Amino acid sequence: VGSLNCIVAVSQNMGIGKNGDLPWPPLRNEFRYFKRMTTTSSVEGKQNLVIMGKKTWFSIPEKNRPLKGRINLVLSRELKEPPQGAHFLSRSLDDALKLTEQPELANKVDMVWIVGGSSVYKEAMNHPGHLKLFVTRIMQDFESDTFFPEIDLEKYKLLPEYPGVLSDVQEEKGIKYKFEVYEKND
Ligand SMILES: NC(=O)C1=CN([C@@H]2O[C@H](COP(=O)(O)OP(=O)(O)OC[C@H]3O[C@@H](n4cnc5c(N)ncnc54)[C@@H](OP(=O)(O)O)[C@@H]3O)[C@@H](O)[C@H]2O)C=CC1
Ligand SMILES: Nc1nc(N)c2cc(CNc3cc(Cl)ccc3Cl)cnc2n1
Repeated sequence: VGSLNCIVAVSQNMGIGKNGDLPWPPLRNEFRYFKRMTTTSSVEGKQNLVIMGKKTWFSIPEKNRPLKGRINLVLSRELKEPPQGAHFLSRSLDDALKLTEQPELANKVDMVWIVGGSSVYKEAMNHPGHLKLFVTRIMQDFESDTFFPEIDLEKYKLLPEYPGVLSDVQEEKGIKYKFEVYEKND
């Protein structure tokens, strides 16, 4: 199995969600970036795995579910089987990560992408090990009810460049944003 990664878009006030929707209006090229990054597998004959909480799964329009080209795993201790259209269900992140080492998945998964929400990010980010954060910085405040956890810059280094990631300021719908990559290894 390849790298472990979080990817998020987050406003200045650390906001990632409001009422099961994004706090800002649709940013089309930001969506394209999310798709490109989670879908592109560096290893032939493999797909990337996406891991997400139950509320993140249901936040995705039904037509966009499952995230296509990727293996879709949902985290839930209430659900007794994967949601309609999902591929796998786990009861914890450790369980999810453990499953990728099983007969069924060992050979099939390239990179793993944690794509939400708050508590799954939090746990991933404070788990020892080699981890990257792909963070799109939406450079305005937006009313939110769900937030990205604190990024501890003593551990997470902001990378000065990354292949495939634009370094300059982007702008869609009057909303400025920029792509960042962080890395820890501990
Ligand atoms: N801006 C961005 O990049 C992103 C924004 N979002 C947004 O955030 C919101 C959804 O996020 P959030 O509310 O944080 O919810 P989550 O997607 O994390 O879902 C939380 C639920 O998933 C289960 N769960 C979460 N973590 C675990 C775990 N470790 N083990 C087992 N089950 C777990 C739940 O189910 P149960 O009660 O069934 O056990 C728990 O109640 C929406 O607004 C969405 O639009 C989401 C991703 C990215
Ligand atoms: N950078 C970044 N990181 C994430 N985790 C994101 C996650 C989402 C999830 N939402 C969503 C997904 C699909 Cl495919 C279609 C419609 C919606 Cl609303 C949206 N944008 C994201 N951007």
